[PDB]
Order: sequence, then structure tokens, then C-alpha cells
Amino acid sequence: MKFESSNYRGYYIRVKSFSGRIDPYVNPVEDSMFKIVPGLADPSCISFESKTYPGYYLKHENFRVILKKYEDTDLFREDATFRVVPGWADENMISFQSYNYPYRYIRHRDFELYIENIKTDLDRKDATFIGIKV
Amino acid sequence: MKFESSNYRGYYIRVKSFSGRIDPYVNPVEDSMFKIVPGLADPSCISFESKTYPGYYLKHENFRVILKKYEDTDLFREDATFRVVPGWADENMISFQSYNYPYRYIRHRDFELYIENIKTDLDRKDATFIGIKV
Amino acid sequence: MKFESSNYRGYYIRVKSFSGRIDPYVNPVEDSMFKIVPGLADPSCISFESKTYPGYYLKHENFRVILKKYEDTDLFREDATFRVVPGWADENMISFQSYNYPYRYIRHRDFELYIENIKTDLDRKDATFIGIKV
Amino acid sequence: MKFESSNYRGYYIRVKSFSGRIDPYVNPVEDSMFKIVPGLADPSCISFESKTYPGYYLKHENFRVILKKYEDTDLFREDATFRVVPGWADENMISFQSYNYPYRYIRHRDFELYIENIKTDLDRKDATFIGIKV
Amino acid sequence: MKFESSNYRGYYIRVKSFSGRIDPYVNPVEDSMFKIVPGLADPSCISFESKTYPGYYLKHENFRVILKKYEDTDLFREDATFRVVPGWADENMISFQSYNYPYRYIRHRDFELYIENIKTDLDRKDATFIGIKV
Amino acid sequence: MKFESSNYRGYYIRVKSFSGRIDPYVNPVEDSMFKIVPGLADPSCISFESKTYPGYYLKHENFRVILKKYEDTDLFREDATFRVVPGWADENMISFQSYNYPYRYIRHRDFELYIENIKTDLDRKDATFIGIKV
Ligand SMILES: OC[C@@H]1O[C@@H](O[C@@H]2[C@@H](O)[C@H](O[C@@H]3CO[C@@H](O)[C@H](O)[C@H]3O)OC[C@H]2O)[C@H](O)[C@H]1O
Ligand SMILES: OC[C@@H]1O[C@@H](O[C@@H]2[C@@H](O)[C@H](O[C@@H]3CO[C@@H](O)[C@H](O)[C@H]3O)OC[C@H]2O)[C@H](O)[C@H]1O
Ligand SMILES: OC[C@@H]1O[C@@H](O[C@@H]2[C@@H](O)[C@H](O[C@@H]3CO[C@@H](O)[C@H](O)[C@H]3O)OC[C@H]2O)[C@H](O)[C@H]1O
Ligand SMILES: OC[C@@H]1O[C@@H](O[C@@H]2[C@@H](O)[C@H](O[C@@H]3CO[C@@H](O)[C@H](O)[C@H]3O)OC[C@H]2O)[C@H](O)[C@H]1O
Ligand SMILES: OC[C@@H]1O[C@@H](O[C@@H]2[C@@H](O)[C@H](O[C@@H]3CO[C@@H](O)[C@H](O)[C@H]3O)OC[C@H]2O)[C@H](O)[C@H]1O
Ligand SMILES: OC[C@@H]1O[C@@H](O[C@@H]2[C@@H](O)[C@H](O[C@@H]3CO[C@@H](O)[C@H](O)[C@H]3O)OC[C@H]2O)[C@H](O)[C@H]1O
Ligand SMILES: OC[C@@H]1O[C@@H](O[C@@H]2[C@@H](O)[C@H](O[C@@H]3CO[C@@H](O)[C@H](O)[C@H]3O)OC[C@H]2O)[C@H](O)[C@H]1O
Ligand SMILES: OC[C@@H]1O[C@@H](O[C@@H]2[C@@H](O)[C@H](O[C@@H]3CO[C@@H](O)[C@H](O)[C@H]3O)OC[C@H]2O)[C@H](O)[C@H]1O
Ligand SMILES: OC[C@@H]1O[C@@H](O[C@@H]2[C@@H](O)[C@H](O[C@@H]3CO[C@@H](O)[C@H](O)[C@H]3O)OC[C@H]2O)[C@H](O)[C@H]1O
Ligand SMILES: OC[C@@H]1O[C@@H](O[C@@H]2[C@@H](O)[C@H](O[C@@H]3CO[C@@H](O)[C@H](O)[C@H]3O)OC[C@H]2O)[C@H](O)[C@H]1O
Ligand SMILES: OC[C@@H]1O[C@@H](O[C@@H]2[C@@H](O)[C@H](O[C@@H]3CO[C@@H](O)[C@H](O)[C@H]3O)OC[C@H]2O)[C@H](O)[C@H]1O
Ligand SMILES: OC[C@@H]1O[C@@H](O[C@@H]2[C@@H](O)[C@H](O[C@@H]3CO[C@@H](O)[C@H](O)[C@H]3O)OC[C@H]2O)[C@H](O)[C@H]1O
Ligand SMILES: [Cl-]
Ligand SMILES: [Cl-]
Ligand SMILES: [Cl-]
Ligand SMILES: [Cl-]
Ligand SMILES: [Cl-]
Ligand SMILES: [Cl-]
Ligand SMILES: [Cl-]
Ligand SMILES: [Cl-]
Ligand SMILES: [Cl-]
Ligand SMILES: [Cl-]
Ligand SMILES: [Cl-]
Ligand SMILES: [Cl-]
Ligand SMILES: [Cl-]
Ligand SMILES: [Cl-]
Ligand SMILES: [Cl-]
Repeated sequence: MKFESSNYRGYYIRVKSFSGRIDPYVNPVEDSMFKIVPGLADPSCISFESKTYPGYYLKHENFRVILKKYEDTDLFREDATFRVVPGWADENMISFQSYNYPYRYIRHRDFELYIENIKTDLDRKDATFIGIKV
Repeated sequence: MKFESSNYRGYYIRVKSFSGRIDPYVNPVEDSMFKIVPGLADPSCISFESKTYPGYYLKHENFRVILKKYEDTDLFREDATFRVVPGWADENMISFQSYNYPYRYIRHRDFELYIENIKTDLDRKDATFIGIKV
Repeated sequence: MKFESSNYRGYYIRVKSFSGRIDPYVNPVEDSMFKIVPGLADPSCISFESKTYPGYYLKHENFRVILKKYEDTDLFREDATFRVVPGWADENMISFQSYNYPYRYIRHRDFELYIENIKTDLDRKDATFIGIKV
Repeated sequence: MKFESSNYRGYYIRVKSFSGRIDPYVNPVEDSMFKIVPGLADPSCISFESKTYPGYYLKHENFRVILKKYEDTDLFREDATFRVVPGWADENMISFQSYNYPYRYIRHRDFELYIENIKTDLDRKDATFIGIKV
Repeated sequence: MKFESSNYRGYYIRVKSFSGRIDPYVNPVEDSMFKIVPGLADPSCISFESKTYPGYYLKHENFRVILKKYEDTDLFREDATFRVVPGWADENMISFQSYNYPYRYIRHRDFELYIENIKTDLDRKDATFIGIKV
Repeated sequence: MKFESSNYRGYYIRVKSFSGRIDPYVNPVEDSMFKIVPGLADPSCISFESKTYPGYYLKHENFRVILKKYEDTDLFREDATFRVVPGWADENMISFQSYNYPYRYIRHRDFELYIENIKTDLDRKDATFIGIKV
């Protein structure tokens, strides 16, 4: 899957230099592709496995979303697990709730990805994405 | 209404993940159904309202044709307004002229929809559709 | 939510002067109201956040249940995390197992709240409550 | 591997007199067993090789699914290649998309196997199978 | 809950490829875990909901016990409803009476699960299970 | 008699869903009580009869210690007979030697009971108990 920003249409979640961001015209395009697997800490949730680096996962660290090779620890698995919920800014879209910080959601901010509290209308838009099957 | 491609018969304009494309055997079939209303920026034109998502309209953005929730601005309304003209490759069919970019028409290219300049014979066929009432 | 004692109907869990007890005719009634949040030490458990004082949680300290402002330590979060299990004195009601003392449960005694081992029939009634949504 | 019909539980894909069908209580049971090999026309897909007759493959011909001895042609290899997709009638089961007819899927009809367009709810169930390792 | 066979101790009811059976050393072990809910056709009975596949239930079909996604029909709900009774071979254990075939009980036979009439001492043991809370 | 673990004091051998384990605060307490009778296969040894379930005995099966209704076979009696010996980790306490597997002793492991070889210092403690008359 790829994931498009709802308020920056044409921009996709991607990994660059092992950090998460959103970008248009993602090059290489595989940087925006993920294998969605049952959540490492909770199978009702999801984890994002990198397509170009198998065994690496999106995960938060100091509340920034980075890409990191799997580590056999509860904290890594919990940092790498996200619950898909109806989109904050549009219930027909999606948002990603952090498993171990349930009041923080994946959002972009100056085009970089964080997990942060969602309080304003701009926060909600920044936290709302479109899932695309490739 | 559904809209069938004239050079890919059996392929229909449809929304997938809030983006416009043409596909055959559209699943679910409602993805290819639209409520045609008077153009949001000009009643002599038309706008394509989603049957699945009322209040969402086909609209161009970065010249890509996408589905987006109605916004109360002139630019959104214009981006969502299209003039039905006689088909570029066949006057018995129709083409869709963009209200705010009059030299650009809805066309498919690698099965995704854009508003682009119609120059060659392939361009004309890619921009020529058949309107089917349902 | 509010929580009514099973063996003292009309007595609800409440905070008074930042310590936990059960009282009837709770004045002000907001003292008996809690926001049930994901468990601070484990999201599959619960914590009781004060409605009157956001950011304050019921938690045990020297095995007394008190209300205390959040502190960013593992011990505080574990002291503030409880597992909802079927009621000791009635399986259709509920009891609250301590996260870090798994054989101690919230119970009243002289109308004050403790986490204690649950041994007698009176112990079980003292540890059994009725959840009431508000 | 054997493949059980999702709507006719206990009915398995089997070869009878070199023709594909679904049957209960398959005798000999080897007629329902296949070696899943890299797709003859595309190693990222699959082909079904006969366990009873090595070098024979399930392949479609005039849209009927039959068992045929390998032939060294592009058409044969394409007729014998299928893509495993999430099941039409259940995402946790599987369906088999034809490699050279990408909008046709293996389905049973009067207990015989075809590749056909999948339009109705009955079509989707007829096209949905349960893989069973042996 | 999981459910252990009384005459094959260490063998548990589990789902494998959407069919019920008993197996030792169940892998993955969640295949043997169920959420016990009020009977879909009668609240005084029980239904077994899959932990692995939420919204899927154990239900009999041609008297075989299978796993199937919930369907909004009386027949499905009745096929998925079972009454817990004292065990046929041991009153301290349990058996499962079919709601709509009241003389048929869940039993294993060649390690596969059916609902069948219980007549012999072997039948009774085959229909007697141990409930284990997990 | 009850039998307390030497390395987990306050934890007692008990039967839960007809399987052997050690638990503190055993509930109901009769789950930890046994009638010590002369060994079923050798009256100079002992067998543990259930107080809750007269005629049921602790016995090993697949080297797991379980509770099972008496069976009139030599193998059952052999599986249910144990010899009290000086404790592996404390000669003032006791251990239980399997009668038909004389190098295997009752030990707890992840709080469940097995008959296993006693090799390490952890093994010896896991195999050492305090008998308490009731
Ligand atoms: O994303 C939120 C949590 O952050 C990680 O845990 C952090 C941990 O990374 C942090 O380490 C800091 C990093 O900066 C150094 O200069 C400092 O010395 C060091 O202590 O400590 C706080 C802790 O919360 C988790 O992966 C994630 O859950
Ligand atoms: O991720 C894209 C958008 O980025 C955020 O909005 C930014 C906003 O953060 C930025 O403000 C800058 C921040 O740095 C300050 O020093 C500066 O003064 C200020 O102008 O302005 C641009 C805007 O795009 C949104 O969260 C997100 O949508
Ligand atoms: O489909 C044609 C027109 O495209 C949209 O307008 C675009 C607009 O999206 C674009 O915004 C850019 C975003 O990136 C910034 O760096 C830049 O400064 C900003 O201008 O601007 C170009 C414009 O063509 C309209 O919806 C649609 O009419
Ligand atoms: O929308 C369906 C048809 O797509 C266009 O024609 C395409 C054509 O674009 C494609 O050429 C490929 C495109 O990707 C490039 O990267 C590559 O270099 C080029 O070879 O060939 C297939 C054909 O389907 C038409 O506009 C439209 O009819
Ligand atoms: O409710 C059970 C546990 O009680 C608290 O832990 C206590 C801890 O508060 C106590 O600390 C004392 C504080 O005063 C100092 O002078 C003294 O040296 C120090 O030991 O020690 C006992 C311990 O049980 C926890 O919050 C809670 O888990
Ligand atoms: O929380 C309400 C109830 O309080 C406890 O029961 C109390 C009990 O503790 C109390 O016992 C006193 C102890 O002091 C002695 O001097 C006196 O004689 C004795 O009566 O008596 C009142 C009774 O309500 C329960 O745990 C709980 O239900
Ligand atoms: O299953 C779908 C396609 O069916 C086969 O292709 C058939 C082909 O076999 C058929 O050939 C006939 C054979 O007899 C000749 O006398 C006659 O001239 C010729 O037409 O023609 C139709 C075609 O669809 C493929 O194996 C398979 O892809
Ligand atoms: O492969 C098993 C099932 O077969 C199809 O459903 C059949 C259906 O085809 C059949 O209908 C017949 C059609 O012929 C008429 O003459 C007759 O009146 C009518 O009954 O009835 C049996 C039914 O099972 C499905 O595709 C497939 O599930
Ligand atoms: O487990 C007992 C019952 O089995 C299911 O109902 C069965 C049904 O599956 C079976 O279907 C056949 C399919 O072929 C058709 O030709 C025929 O008409 C039809 O009867 O029929 C018997 C019936 O008992 C129920 O889910 C369950 O109660
Ligand atoms: O589920 C485990 C046990 O299985 C049944 O007992 C079996 C018995 O059914 C089996 O007899 C075989 C069955 O398969 C036929 O092919 C064959 O004809 C017949 O001899 O023999 C093994 C025995 O354990 C019990 O109901 C159940 O306890
Ligand atoms: O606790 C140790 C010994 O275990 C019991 O006997 C076991 C026996 O139950 C087991 O036999 C099964 C028979 O069914 C087959 O399908 C299976 O392959 C086989 O493992 O095998 C081990 C044997 O020792 C005794 O009661 C006890 O002494
Ligand atoms: O019966 C209670 C005790 O259980 C056994 O020891 C357990 C041990 O089996 C369990 O395994 C873990 C696995 O993860 C590793 O990282 C960890 O170090 C390892 O110990 O851990 C808990 C421990 O209590 C003993 O036989 C028995 O005393
Ligand atoms: Cl994808
Ligand atoms: Cl219409
Ligand atoms: Cl041209
Ligand atoms: Cl509430
Ligand atoms: Cl609330
Ligand atoms: Cl309880
Ligand atoms: Cl296989
Ligand atoms: Cl193989
Ligand atoms: Cl599909
Ligand atoms: Cl497969
Ligand atoms: Cl359970
Ligand atoms: Cl039950
Ligand atoms: Cl009975
Ligand atoms: Cl005694
Ligand atoms: Cl010894």
C-alpha cells in the first residue's frame, strides 16, 4: 500500500534517509510502498513494513516517525504498531492511532511525519490519509 | 450516469481511493456511477457528483482528476466544472472541457484520468466517452 | 463513568480531598465521575482519570487508593493501571485488579478505598462494583 | 495443496479424465492434490502441477479448466498461469486470476471448472477457495 | 477460552483451514482460542467466536463443524448456537448440544469435529470437553 | 494435605480445569487440598487424590501433571504413583519421584506442573515442596 495526504493531494508517505515524510513525485516510487502486516504488538492493529528494506518498519522514536530494522523488544513492537481509525478530518478516509500513545496519531508537519496530539482542524487534516492498494 | 471509454469499450470512468481512472468490470459497480448536476461554477456546464460519497465531486488538481469533498471556494467550484462538447474522436459521443482550462479535456492515460491538451489521434480517442443513463 | 458499590447500593466511588472512598449523595456529583482511559502502563487495561481534575488519576500508594496528578515514571503509571475482571461477588458486575499487584483489588473498607487481597465473602462484596455510564 | 470450495465445503478441486471439477470424497485422493510451482509464464504467479501426472498442468482452453501435458509455447504457459488474490467472497480465502485473461477467475459451475467474469454474489462464492497444505 | 478433549488430553479444539478439529501443540495457538458470546439464536446458549477471525463463528454445516463468517440469517445463527450441558462421559466436564439438532453434540472423530448422535461410551468420551479460561 | 512451593512461598499445588499448577491465594481453596492415599501401583509410595473430585488422581500424561478420573489399568496406576523423597533443594522439605520414570520429579515450570529431569539449581527448587497437613 501507499498512503496519500488528504490535505496535500498528490503527496505520499515515504521513507527518505530512514525518516518518514510526505512528498509528491516520490522517487524512487518504492519509497512510498509498504507491506501492511498484522500489528507487531497487537494483530488487530497494523505495522508498516518497508518494501525496499524487508524487515524494517515504520516506528516512532522521540515522537518522530522513522524507519528502523526490527528489534526483538516489546517497546520496538509497540512503537511500530498503529490502529487504523476513521480519518480525523474525513470519516471516509483513515488516520493511524499509536498503540502505546493512544492520544497521538501519525501526522505531517512541515512535511515530516510525527505522532502528535490532534486538537485543531489543521491537525486533523494533517492526520488524515487515503489508503491506496498497489 | 456512467461514462464508457470509446477506445477501451467496456471500461468506465470510476473512482478508486478517491482518484479517477477507467476500469472494466468495475467492482463495486457504484464506483462508476455519478449524479450529474448543473456545473458548480456555470449551470450551462456539468459537475460529477459521487453516488457513493454525496457532496464529493470529480475535480482536477495538478491536472489530475480526483474525487474531493466540496469546498466553498470559486477555485474548487471551477475545478469541478466541465462543459460537455462533441466527442474529439466522434461527434456522436462526448468530451469534457474544463471550465477554467478551456484547452484541456478529461482524458485517460495509462488508465488514469487527467485534464490535458488534445493534440493527436490517440489524445482524441482517450478524451472521447459515451454517456450511459442508469 | 460512575461506579456504585454492589453491597452499598447508592454509594459510589468518589474523590474527596484527593483520596478515594465510597459515599452516598455525592456532593459535588462530579467527584464520582471518571473518564475511563487506556491504562497508563498498558492500553489493554484501564486508568481512571478525574473529570474534575484532568491529568489526575486514581492510583494506589501504600495500598491506599488516592487521586494524584500524573507523574512521568513507570511506577506511577503501574500504580494507576487496573484490569477490569468479572466481579468477585457477582460475575455480571466488575472488580479492578491492580496491574503491578495482580493479587490485590480495589475494595472499600470503613468506606475508604484500598488495594488488598480478596479472601472472605465480605472481601469479595467490598471489591465488587457496578459500572454506570454517564 | 488441495483446494476446497468455500460454498461447497468438503468439495475439492480435482481432475477427472483430465478435466477440472469439484467433487466430494475424491477417489483416488491424489486427483485433488497439486504441486504449486512458479507460474509457467511468470514466476511471481503460480501454476498447478498434477501430483498424479508430473509435467501436466491445470490450464484453460475455450475457458474450461483442464489438465494438459506441458507444451513449449507462450500460449500454453500463459493458459496455465494464475495469480492468487484475496478471495472474491472472503478476503481470508483465495481466488485465482487468469494470467492472460486478467478479468476471468477460476470458478465452478455445475461442479465443472471454468475461467469466467465474476459478476454476482454467487459468482464470487463459486470463485472462492480454501487452500489446504498436505 | 480453549477446550481440551477429555479422552485425548492435551488435544484442543482448533480451526485449521476453516474446519474444526482437535490437535496437540496447536500452532498458532490462537487457532484454539475463542471468545464465548451469548448464543446467536438463544442468549442462554453460547456461540464460539474466533479470536483469529473476529466476526467468524464455529457452526455446523452438513453436520461438520466449520468456521464461517457471520451471515444475517436464522439458519446461520441456529447453526452457530450450542447449549452447554454436563459432559456426556463426565458430569464434572462439559458437552455442547446443537441448538437446532438437539440430539446432536459436538464430538471429534478421526480428530475432526462434527455434531453427531451420542450413543456409545466412545461417542460420550468424544463429546466431552474441558473448558479452560485463558 | 497441601503442598507449598519452596521457591515461590505462598504458592500451592492446585488443580485448575483438571490441570496441575501452582498459584497463590488459591480460589476456591479446596483446589489445593489432596487426600494422600497409598500409591495406586505400590502402597509404599503415595498417590494424590482430589478432595474436590473423589476418585480423581494427579497423574502424568505426556509428562504433564493433570487430574484424571481413576482408570482400572496398570498404566494409569503407574502414572499416578509417586515416591516422597528428601527435597532436591532442601532435605528438610520434600520432592516427588515419578514411580515409572524414576529420574523425573514433579516440578513447576511457568507455574504449571510437569515430571521432568532435575539438573540445575533452579530445577531443584522448582521440584522442592513443603507438605502441610490440613
Ligand atoms: O517516540 C516516543 C518514544 O521515544 C522513545 O523513547 C525515548 C528515548 O528515545 C529517549 O532517549 C533519549 C534520546 O535523546 C538522548 O539525548 C537522551 O540521552 C535519551 O535519553 O528517552 C526518552 C524515551 O521516551 C521510544 O522509542 C518511543 O516510545
Ligand atoms: O506538513 C505541511 C504543513 O506544515 C505545517 O504548516 C506549515 C507551518 O508549520 C509553517 O510555519 C512556519 C514554521 O516555522 C516558523 O519558524 C515560521 O515562522 C512559520 O512560518 O508555515 C508553512 C506551513 O505549510 C502544517 O502542519 C502542515 O499542513
Ligand atoms: O489542476 C490544475 C490546478 O491545480 C491546482 O492549482 C495548483 C496548485 O495546487 C499549486 O500549489 C502549489 C503547491 O506547491 C507550492 O510549492 C506552490 O507554491 C503552490 O503554488 O500551484 C499550482 C496550481 O496549478 C488547482 O486546484 C487546479 O485548478
Ligand atoms: O489509458 C490507457 C492508454 O494509455 C496510453 O497508452 C499507453 C502508453 O502510455 C504506454 O506507453 C508506456 C507508458 O509508460 C511509459 O513509462 C513507457 O515509456 C511507455 O512505453 O503503452 C501502453 C498504452 O496503454 C493511452 O493514452 C491510453 O489509450
Ligand atoms: O501502594 C503500594 C506501593 O506503595 C508505594 O511504594 C511504597 C513507597 O512509597 C515507600 O517509600 C518510602 C517513602 O518514604 C521514604 O522515607 C522511604 O525511605 C521510602 O521507602 O516504600 C514502600 C513502598 O511500598 C507505591 O507507589 C505503590 O506501588
Ligand atoms: O467500607 C464499608 C465496610 O466497612 C467494613 O466493615 C466495617 C468494619 O470494619 C467495622 O469493624 C469494626 C472494627 O473496629 C472495632 O472496634 C469494631 O468493634 C468493629 O465493629 O464495623 C463496621 C463495618 O461496617 C467492610 O469491609 C466494608 O463493607
Ligand atoms: O480458454 C481460452 C482460450 O482458448 C484457447 O484458444 C482458442 C483456440 O483453441 C481455438 O482454436 C481453434 C482450434 O480448432 C481450429 O480448427 C480452429 O481454427 C481454431 O479456432 O480458437 C479460439 C481460441 O479462443 C486458448 O488455449 C485459451 O487461451
Ligand atoms: O457448481 C455448483 C453450482 O452450480 C451452479 O448452480 C447450479 C445451477 O446452475 C442450476 O440451475 C439450473 C440451470 O439449468 C436449468 O435447466 C435448471 O432449471 C436450473 O435449476 O441448479 C443447480 C445449481 O447448483 C452454481 O454456479 C454453482 O454454485
Ligand atoms: O449441519 C446440518 C445442516 O447442513 C446445512 O444444511 C444442509 C445443506 O447444506 C444441504 O444443501 C444441499 C446442497 O445441494 C442442493 O442440491 C440441495 O438441495 C441442498 O439440500 O442440504 C441439506 C441441509 O441439511 C445447514 O447449514 C445445517 O443446519
Ligand atoms: O477422533 C479420534 C478418535 O477417532 C475415532 O476413533 C478412531 C476410529 O474412527 C478409527 O477407525 C477408522 C476410521 O477411519 C476409517 O477409514 C476406518 O475404516 C476405521 O477403521 O480408528 C482409529 C480410532 O482412534 C473416535 O471416535 C475418536 O475417539
Ligand atoms: O507422561 C508420560 C507418559 O505419557 C503417557 O503415554 C504417552 C501416550 O499418551 C502417547 O501416545 C500417543 C498415542 O496416539 C498417537 O496418535 C500419538 O502419536 C502418541 O504420541 O505417546 C507417548 C506415551 O508415553 C503415559 O500415560 C505416561 O506414562
Ligand atoms: O514455575 C515458575 C518458574 O517458571 C520457570 O522460569 C520462568 C521461565 O520459564 C520464563 O522464561 C523466560 C523467557 O524469556 C526470557 O527472556 C526469560 O529470561 C526467561 O526466564 O521466565 C520466567 C521464569 O520464572 C521456572 O522453572 C519456575 O521457577
Ligand atoms: Cl499495496
Ligand atoms: Cl444517474
Ligand atoms: Cl495523430
Ligand atoms: Cl461515563
Ligand atoms: Cl468521556
Ligand atoms: Cl474474579
Ligand atoms: Cl500440499
Ligand atoms: Cl510439493
Ligand atoms: Cl479479489
Ligand atoms: Cl497458495
Ligand atoms: Cl478465555
Ligand atoms: Cl461456558
Ligand atoms: Cl448430557
Ligand atoms: Cl488432608
Ligand atoms: Cl533427593
